[PDB]
Amino acid sequence: MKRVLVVDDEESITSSLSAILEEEGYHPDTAKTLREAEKKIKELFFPVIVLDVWMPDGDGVNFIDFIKENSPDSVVIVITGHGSVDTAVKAIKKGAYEFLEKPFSVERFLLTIKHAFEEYS
Repeated sequence: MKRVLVVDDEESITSSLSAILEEEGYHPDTAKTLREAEKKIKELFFPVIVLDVWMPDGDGVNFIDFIKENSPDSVVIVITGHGSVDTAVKAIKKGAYEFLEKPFSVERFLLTIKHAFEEYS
């Protein structure tokens, strides 16, 4: 009964994520943008949402609301390895679960995930 959502503008799955979720035994769904995610989030009650910020063209801060708009009980970790610390604060202080300080492996994201589902058993 574990399912998480991954949003990123590069490759199908997020590097280091697949192997991870595969070790934990979750049901992760990866998107390709904010439009692709919104759709997947406009129907699928994704418990945990993880947005990336590779090199898209649809912003992200403004999206943090959409997630809480139709998913106030879900989670929003939002992790990436390309941007700036000023991006974290520009999302975590809007309804997220704090920027995961451990990109290119999302190993720490793994530990947080558990707690992320705590809000939805």
